[PDB]
Amino acid sequence: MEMDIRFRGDDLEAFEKALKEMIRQARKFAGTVTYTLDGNDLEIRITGVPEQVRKELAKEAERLAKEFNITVTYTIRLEHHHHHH
Repeated sequence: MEMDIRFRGDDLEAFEKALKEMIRQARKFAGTVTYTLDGNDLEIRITGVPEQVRKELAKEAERLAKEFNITVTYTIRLEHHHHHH
């Protein structure tokens, strides 16, 4: 299960601190943190996260967007499979 956390803000420091806090905790988990900064939007794709930690990371993303008053949009990449029955 992957997670795309897109931070969108006004000043660069908002991206810097928010991203660095994500990396800060993410190092404790076996998940690869990737990100792309396109114009004014930082798309952070964390590859390999468990649903229990998904809550903690997603909620701190909210927390970051609150203290920085910036925009945050996170797409949860669900593990899927075209079932038979």
